[PDB]
Amino acid sequence: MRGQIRGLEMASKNSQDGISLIQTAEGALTETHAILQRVRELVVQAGNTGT
Amino acid sequence: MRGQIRGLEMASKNSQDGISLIQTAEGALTETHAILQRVRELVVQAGNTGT
Repeated sequence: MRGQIRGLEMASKNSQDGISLIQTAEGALTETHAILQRVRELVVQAGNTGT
Repeated sequence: MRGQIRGLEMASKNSQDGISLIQTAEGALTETHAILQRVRELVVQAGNTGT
């Protein structure tokens, strides 16, 4: 019992920390995304400016 | 969504600037036109002056 219980608590802890990891990753991807949006803007403008 | 939206705004911007271009062009053509009218006048006069 106490084995499964203690390791369970550590498993939920582990889980919340895994969450935090992927939140960091996805925040980096939020700014990645922001830049790519900006690139798209610059390509639209680029397409008009091509002539 | 935000992709299409931002690029849309830039597309309307692009459009107004294309308008401004063709307005410049057509203003040059307005003065072009003015001169050609003047030439026509000079040809009419030329036709009388031919004799």
